[PDB]
Amino acid sequence: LAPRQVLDLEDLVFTQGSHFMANKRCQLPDGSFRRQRKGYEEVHVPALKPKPFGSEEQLLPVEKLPKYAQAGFEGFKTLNRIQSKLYRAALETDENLLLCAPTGAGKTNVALMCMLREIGKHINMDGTINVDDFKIIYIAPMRSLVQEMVGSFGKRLATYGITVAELTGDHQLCKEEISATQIIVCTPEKWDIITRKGGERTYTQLVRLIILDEIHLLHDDRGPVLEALVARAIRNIEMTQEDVRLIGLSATLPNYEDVATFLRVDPAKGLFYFDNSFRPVPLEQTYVGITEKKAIKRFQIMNEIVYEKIMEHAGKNQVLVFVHSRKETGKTARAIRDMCLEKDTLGLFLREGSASTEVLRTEAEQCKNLELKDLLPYGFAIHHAGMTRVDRTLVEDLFADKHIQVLVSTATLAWGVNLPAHTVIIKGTQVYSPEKGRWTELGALDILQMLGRAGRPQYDTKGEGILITSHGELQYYLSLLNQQLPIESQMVSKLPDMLNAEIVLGNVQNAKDAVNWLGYAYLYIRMLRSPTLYGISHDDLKGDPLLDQRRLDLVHTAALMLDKNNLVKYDKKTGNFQVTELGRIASHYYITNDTVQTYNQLLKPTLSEIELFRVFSLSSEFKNITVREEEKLELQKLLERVPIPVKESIEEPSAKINVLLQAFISQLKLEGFALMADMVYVTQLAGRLMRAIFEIVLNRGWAQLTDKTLNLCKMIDKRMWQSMCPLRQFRKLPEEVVKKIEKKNFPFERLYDLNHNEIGELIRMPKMGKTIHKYVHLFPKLELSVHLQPITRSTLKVELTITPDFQWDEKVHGSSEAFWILVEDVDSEVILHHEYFLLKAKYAQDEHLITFFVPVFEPLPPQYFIRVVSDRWLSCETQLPVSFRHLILPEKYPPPTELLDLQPLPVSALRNSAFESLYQDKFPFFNPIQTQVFNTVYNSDDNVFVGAPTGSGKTICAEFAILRMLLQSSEGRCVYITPMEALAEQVYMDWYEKFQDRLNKKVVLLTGETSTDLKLLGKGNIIISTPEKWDILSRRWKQRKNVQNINLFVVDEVHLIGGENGPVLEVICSRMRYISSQIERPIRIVALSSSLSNAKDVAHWLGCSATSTFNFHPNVRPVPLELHIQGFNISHTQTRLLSMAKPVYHAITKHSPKKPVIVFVPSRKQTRLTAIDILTTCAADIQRQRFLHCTEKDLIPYLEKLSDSTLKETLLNGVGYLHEGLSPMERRLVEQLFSSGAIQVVVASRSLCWGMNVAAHLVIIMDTQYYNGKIHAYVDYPIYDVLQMVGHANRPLQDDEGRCVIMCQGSKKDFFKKFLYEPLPVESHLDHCMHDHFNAEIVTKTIENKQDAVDYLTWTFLYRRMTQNPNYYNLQGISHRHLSDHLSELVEQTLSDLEQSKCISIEDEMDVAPLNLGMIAAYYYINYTTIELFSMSLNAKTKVRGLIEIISNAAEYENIPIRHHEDNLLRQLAQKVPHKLNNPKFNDPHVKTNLLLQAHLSRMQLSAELQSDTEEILSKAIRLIQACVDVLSSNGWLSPALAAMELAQMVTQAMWSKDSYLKQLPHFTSEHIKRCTDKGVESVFDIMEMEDEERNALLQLTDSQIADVARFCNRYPNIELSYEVVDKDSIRSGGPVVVLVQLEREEEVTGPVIAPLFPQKREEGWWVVIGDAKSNSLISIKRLTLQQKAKVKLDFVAPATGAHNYTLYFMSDAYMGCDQEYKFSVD
Ligand SMILES: Nc1ncnc2c1ncn2[C@@H]1O[C@H](COP(=O)(O)OP(=O)(O)OP(=O)(O)O)[C@@H](O)[C@H]1O
Ligand SMILES: Nc1ncnc2c1ncn2[C@@H]1O[C@H](COP(=O)(O)OP(=O)(O)O)[C@@H](O)[C@H]1O
Ligand SMILES: Nc1ccc(S(N)(=O)=O)cc1
Ligand SMILES: [Mg+2]
Repeated sequence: LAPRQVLDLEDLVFTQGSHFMANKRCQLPDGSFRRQRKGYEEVHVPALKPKPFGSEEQLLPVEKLPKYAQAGFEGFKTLNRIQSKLYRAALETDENLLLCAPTGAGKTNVALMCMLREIGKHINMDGTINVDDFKIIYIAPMRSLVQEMVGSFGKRLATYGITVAELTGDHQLCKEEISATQIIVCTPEKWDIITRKGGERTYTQLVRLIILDEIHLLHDDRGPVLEALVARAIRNIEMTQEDVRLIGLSATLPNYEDVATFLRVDPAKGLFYFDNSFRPVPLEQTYVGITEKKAIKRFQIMNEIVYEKIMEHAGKNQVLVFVHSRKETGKTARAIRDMCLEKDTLGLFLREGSASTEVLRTEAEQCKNLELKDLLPYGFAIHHAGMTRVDRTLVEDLFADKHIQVLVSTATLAWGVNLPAHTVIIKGTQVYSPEKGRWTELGALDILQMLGRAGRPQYDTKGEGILITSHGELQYYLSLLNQQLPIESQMVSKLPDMLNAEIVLGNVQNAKDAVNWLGYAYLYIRMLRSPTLYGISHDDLKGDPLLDQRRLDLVHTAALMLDKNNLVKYDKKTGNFQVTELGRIASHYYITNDTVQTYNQLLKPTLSEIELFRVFSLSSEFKNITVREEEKLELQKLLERVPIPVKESIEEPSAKINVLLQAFISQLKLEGFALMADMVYVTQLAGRLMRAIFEIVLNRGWAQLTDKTLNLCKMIDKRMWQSMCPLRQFRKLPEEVVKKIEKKNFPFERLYDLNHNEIGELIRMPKMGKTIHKYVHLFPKLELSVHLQPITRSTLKVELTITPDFQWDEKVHGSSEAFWILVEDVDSEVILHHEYFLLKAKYAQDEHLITFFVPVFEPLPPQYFIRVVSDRWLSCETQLPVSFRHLILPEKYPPPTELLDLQPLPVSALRNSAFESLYQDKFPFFNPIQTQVFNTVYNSDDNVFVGAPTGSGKTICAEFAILRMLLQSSEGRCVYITPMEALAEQVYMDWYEKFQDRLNKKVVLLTGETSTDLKLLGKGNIIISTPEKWDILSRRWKQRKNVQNINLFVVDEVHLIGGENGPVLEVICSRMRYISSQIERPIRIVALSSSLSNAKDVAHWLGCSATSTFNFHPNVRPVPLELHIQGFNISHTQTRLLSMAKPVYHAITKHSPKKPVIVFVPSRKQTRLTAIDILTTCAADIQRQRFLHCTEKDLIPYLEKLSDSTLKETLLNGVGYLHEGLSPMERRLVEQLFSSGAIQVVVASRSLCWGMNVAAHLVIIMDTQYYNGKIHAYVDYPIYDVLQMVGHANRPLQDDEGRCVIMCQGSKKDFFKKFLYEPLPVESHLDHCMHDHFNAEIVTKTIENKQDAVDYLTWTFLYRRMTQNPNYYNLQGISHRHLSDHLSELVEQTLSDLEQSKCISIEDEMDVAPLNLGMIAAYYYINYTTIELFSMSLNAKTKVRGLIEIISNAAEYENIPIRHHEDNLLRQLAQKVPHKLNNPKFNDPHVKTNLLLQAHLSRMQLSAELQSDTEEILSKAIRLIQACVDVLSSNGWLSPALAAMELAQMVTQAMWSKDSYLKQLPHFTSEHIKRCTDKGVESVFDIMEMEDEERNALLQLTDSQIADVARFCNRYPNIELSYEVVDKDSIRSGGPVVVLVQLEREEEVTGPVIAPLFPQKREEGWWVVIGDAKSNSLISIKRLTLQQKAKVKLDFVAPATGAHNYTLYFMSDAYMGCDQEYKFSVD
């Protein structure tokens, strides 16, 4: 890299700040005349005549202006002279503009027209405007001007339904008032703070137009912030490639074109410059400089000059005087009034208009305080911001209405309000500047503004500007006000802070990045056009025209500064930057680097509040504050009144600052001017600086100093010491009241126990007694509850339940309340864990559960402490000791099985050549894991456990066991179970083409349906299944032989046993252990797993011996892993995500710049977005297509088969993505391209980490939480899901290593740092899912009594772990006795619950038996509570409406997710469905399924994920409906039962109860029905009996339409029924009555049931039913499948005597309207 040079930075800089002039000479216009007065020199320049109207230079009227821009212009008939040249520029082009004009010329309306244009392209046809589509930024230099603008602009655009809102000050992470607004108005340094925050593209993404008002501020010491701002923005336009319009508004000053360059303005098309001949009113300006320095006489001289100047106006004229003190307005107004009453008493009577009128108006307003009463009767008045109230806005009135004759006012009036005067006289021009620590000349920006108020636009002809100042070196002002003071760049002054900001953002990563950034600065353009002025020689410039040396030297110098102060780690060699937490905080809280060093140096855990106050005063933003003599006395008084001792700071500036702050909190009235100005300064800085110290110390875990610092933050905010009364924080509560309660030695906590009457009776003030009670209960108060379960001997899982215990009030609490959860050691010295909890208003009084892990150490202490502290409220916290007194730590886990460094095992150890073949073509030798394992699995016929990290090759370890089975047995059968369906389908693909193609042995994959699955188990050598599918088969293992005689049983990913749905896995694996040892032909168990801590427990459970148990440590992983965990201390997920964007790219380029990359993101929407970001970042880096490793031409043939539109675009750029909205085809395509090498990067959603057969070199996990709409919260990725993600970063054949970067919220970092490197512990949750499996065992009669239930548990993993980690399973005791006790108390509850729910019967306490409800739940695999609710909610008159409600309330649909902002989506659907729901809470999955079910019936296409959810719903719908039939028929109800069967078919075909049966046929629309309704065809029976020529002539056909419908009626069941009553003649009461039903189809043709709008491929089902229609009674029932010919018998019992009238029913569960009816009689 290039050599660098350390720079004398202080030399290169412009020391004079805004006052600096590289102006040299100064030419005056034609009026030159100088009128000396010995004591002071006078200089005049005359008003300018107005330039001539050019050829076709007319003034455009609003009439001609576009009809949509008319609004916001009532109050205007025509356009200004300036505004005419710019109408095309502003409203007809999107070109960047730079406008220069006299202040007052009307540049603002030009900015307004530009706004209108951006609004112009959001007109939305009928709907008036697209308010939520865009945003405009208006950057103004003064807070007073901003509020002025929000006012004016707010009126204009109110007719557009558009909102413009203020946003400047101390707004840290602003509220949703910025998300609602469309025009943001603010100051530079505000906007800078916002766009530094890392999460910024949420405020700025929508921003289409930003406006820089008074951009000459560039010249000021605030100048850099503008440069920083614009450089930052411009660079972003390049990155996102989203065009943003820049508009500059400046005053007529030199260098304007350099500024236009800076703004990327086209000199030909966007530069508009208007010299001072374009003023609103022509200006007669007068400048006077006091020659002599007699300072007392100075005021006397100065006040004499104002005197005579005012006199030359009197009766008809109006004067404005500007001075520079809140109190100087009063002095001056009275000083002149007395002056002109003792110096020849020149008439104030000469002032009051007429001879004595309007004097009564000025007297009728005289009843107002603040020395205004004294001036108003006369001709004088005053205006200042400082504490002036409504009077301020009334002096404004009378001046504007021309009653007030002489107004002297502070500068803020020039910005705050548009009231101009005929003549303006600026007095003195000196200002006390706190940060400079002295008196200096005021800003060039301020002078211009106020002196631009000379002459009222509609009532004046000439304006008179008088400028009184020092003669000494202030011809500078002539330069300013006559187009001659040049605009320079002040960047060097603020370089290292400005650099640091970008570094923290990720915008610059190295000196090179930096040096490029500098090129965006106005600094760069000036150094070019004026190199000598900036210390560059003419010779350097010609040799280095792009200033590559200087910009690197500049950067290098500032880099060393940030390094010295530890804001940034920088090495001179590579030139790379690393960001530190110190520099991160620095940038975020806007504090200079030198301060951060001081804090880093002085802070320490044991800091006292005394030393704390000391430290704050060493802040470098105070480095200029001195202690003046004229204020030493008053400081001494303050020091004696303030509470915190100030050591030996004595009369140093440190002491001054320290007590100034204390005085502020004590609310001490101050007296000394300047001393007040100083106080204001350190107080506004005090929030940030403290909050910064808080974060520094929070992060280091310093418990005590964290508490001190947060409290100090709150004292400054709430202006009260910590000892005072919490009630003071209520600002609407009489301050004498609070003083009364304070002086009582009374503890605040005791106020909660008193009522309004007792309160007053103790304050001795019975009036306020009731309103205090109101406030006490408004005060934030939380209850904390804790639950503990130890994980290892080093970490415990803590479940904190916070519960709000107060009344909410949006005018007191706002929309939320922030807290900090702090968990600390016994000594309360260390913060062990911490996180930020946010109580949103909507969910106040709602339960909040917070989970997290904490470290524990060898000899445990009694307790830890959880403290929950308000972020804003003083004396507002809640503490909770977490006792360890009864804590039993789990047993020490055994070491990992050692990795023997055996020499690698070649494929030749496998003998069989048909075997070796499917391996030899792949890899040369076996990894150290497979070699070590081999011997035991391929040679032995016994049980074995393998525990290695994912990516280690355990799959083929399992395959070893399978080869042996095929070797040892001809048609042997092995069962293989993976916990995930997407994994099941992955192995089946691998194994089918491995075992049925290569080895010619049938390989099968189980499905939902029982009958067809039974068949597959039969013909299969290799069986593949998820645990749930295998459970419903093996549940009846007695009745099924094929389950019993299986040779081999492989369990993969057995660590998932500790996850959700872990129970079912554990139950089946135990069922195999039970069976195997119960038939004496031992089944071989082979279990594969991630590295376990407690593998001994698993092996002993599954029959493995220690030796044949292979649990390796994660470091054993064949491809070594490089893990990096990157925390983000950002709580708001959307923000966290957005600020992870740049770090994702930067990670690719660092860790895997060439090799492939997978990025996981939490959602489908994120998947598309992150991809697009990577592209745009890439193209901005000038790379464009560095992730495409083929040519675009090569891809076209594949991308032709894509319809997504956008991954077509992204893949073309080398980046793909994956979610579940993509077609299975679209997925396969993308994966293929990735494995091939064509694309380097795919972004996949978290859900697809299980369904991906793709490996990268680098895996990036972007955030680790997903939103769960049910509990309105974000929840963590299961560790299982993350272990998997990381496994994707291994490619054994191509990389020397795998790399993983996890990006997570900071509160999560420490958790990942343990459970990724170390082995994993696992527990059972069988006990929390114990009912359904017991209920099934009692049905199968494996559990015949209570003892058998205890015996059954002895085969489970649960049984092993209860002894090893008792507190996890809440075994309050320890071992041996408590164990038998707890087992028996567990079986007791479950049987009780099952008995109470009608599922089982308990007889003699010991014995159990299945009941009806229990039989139906075991059969259909339905949770027992579902059928409890089914039998509880189904009556005699339930119809298909109530049936849907009941079925959707199934416990099965509980797990249906509610995603972010679907509550708005579901709310819409509800007001669009046939059957309305009452009180339907839209975070309830049941409410969701209910609507999603109607939408499916109503053939509605909707959101992608909703159709995707509908699929998971329908997938369980059938078994649920069938269950309902069973219950209604078990209860003898006729009506509901039949309607329930209708539901079964109408679900399958997706149609309603009275929808035309014509909808069963493909391609038919709702209009095709009425062209058959009128025609005479309203049935499917009709279209089958009419000839073919007449059939296709009916409606519109195609060749492929005829093909689909033909095959439809080749499977539409043809029905005919014959029946006889056996012994029809001889039948009596109480005797059996047999009805023999004959069934046969004539189709002969059969096949898969066609129901296009149904995700499952289901089979035909039929119910034959007998009932009494008259009395609503179901008499007999039988379900079957046709098989072409069938004989169904079903008998019942006869009534007392006579003959009855019955009905015979024949219903389908699949097709609509095949149903037959028959009336018959017996006896
Ligand atoms: N001896 C070997 N040499 C090189 N590559 C191998 C070897 N054995 C397996 N592989 C490959 O390594 C990849 C990872 O192996 P595998 O899928 O078995 O991981 P695992 O450790 O079993 O965990 P999981 O199966 O849960 O991902 C597979 O794609 C496989 O093809
Ligand atoms: N077409 C117009 N008709 C009447 N008044 C105008 C017109 N254009 C601008 N003005 C007035 O000129 C005054 C000063 O102009 P402003 O828009 O504040 O820009 P600037 O002061 O930055 O030049 C404003 O009070 C505004 O009302
Ligand atoms: N300021 C801050 C925000 C969030 C977090 S954390 N640890 O909850 O993510 C810490 C500090
Ligand atoms: Mg595996």
